[PDB]
Amino acid sequence: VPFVEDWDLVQTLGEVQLAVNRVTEEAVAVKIVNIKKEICINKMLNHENVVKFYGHRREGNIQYLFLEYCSGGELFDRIEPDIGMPEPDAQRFFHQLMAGVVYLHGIGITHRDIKPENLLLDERDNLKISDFGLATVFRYNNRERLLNKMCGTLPYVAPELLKRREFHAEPVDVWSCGIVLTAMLAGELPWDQPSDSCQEYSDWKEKKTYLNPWKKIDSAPLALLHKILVENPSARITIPDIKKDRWYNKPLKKGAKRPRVTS
Ligand SMILES: COc1cc(CCc2[nH]nc3c2Cc2ccccc2-3)ccc1O
Repeated sequence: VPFVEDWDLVQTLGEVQLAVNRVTEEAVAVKIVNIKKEICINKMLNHENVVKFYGHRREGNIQYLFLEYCSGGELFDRIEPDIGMPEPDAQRFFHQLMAGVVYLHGIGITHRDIKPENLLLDERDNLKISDFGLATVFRYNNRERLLNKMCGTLPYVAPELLKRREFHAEPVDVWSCGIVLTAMLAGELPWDQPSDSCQEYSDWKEKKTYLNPWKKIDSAPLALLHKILVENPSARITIPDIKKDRWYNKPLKKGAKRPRVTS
C-alpha cells in the first residue's frame, strides 16, 4: 500500500513527538534522540499496563523509537495540588500500576524511576508505565543481581539507595509506588528525600500521621502506606502481600459509565 510508511509529526508531547500516519491516521509516539539498553529492554516488553514498543529506526546519528501513544497524558496532570484525586480513581490506578510492576519484576526488569510523570493514560484512562531509560535487568538466569547505582528522583527514592552501598531492586520500585499512592491521595509529596535530616521523614518514622500529607488520607489506604513506606527494605511489604491488603481489595470504584435507557 503506498505511503503507509509515512508519518507526520504534529505536536510535542515531551524529545517525544506525536506522529500521525499519512494513510491510516494511526497515532503513535516517536522518541527522537544508554539508548541501546532502552531499546533492548523495550523489545522484551509486552503488557497492557506497559507502553508498547513498536520498533526503532536509526538515520545517521539520530535514533527514532516508535512507541504507543497515550492520549490521556500523564498521571501527574490528574493529581490536583494539595487535594489528590477521588480515592476510587487512585485505587484503580494503583491496581494497574501493580499489574505493570508485577509484570516487569516477573521478567527481571526494574524501572527505577516510577513517578506520576512516567505513568501515562490511554484513551480509556488505562495506566501505562513509560520511560525505560533508567531501567535495568536485576534477575537473569534465575540469579538476582544487587544494584549499587544511584538512579531515580529524590522524592520517590527508597532510603536504602541513600544509606547502603548495595540493595535489592524490587523493594525500591515498591517504595516509589507508595510515594505515587501518597501523591494521588494527598496531592503532595511527603518529603524532599527519605533522610533523617528531613524533618518530614523523621515525623513519619515517629508515626505523626496527624500531620499532612497523612491527615488527608483515610485510615485503610494509610494502613497500606504504613506497610510500604518502611525504612528497612527487608521488612517492607512485597507486592504479593500488597495484593492481600484490605484497602487494595476494598470495593470502591464502579465500572465505566455504559449507555442506558429507562422504560
Ligand atoms: C515504553 O517506553 C517508553 C515510552 C516513552 C513515551 C511514550 C509516550 N506515549 N505517549 C506519550 C508518551 C510521552 C507522553 C507525554 C505526554 C502525553 C503523551 C505521551 C518514552 C520512552 C520509553 O522508553
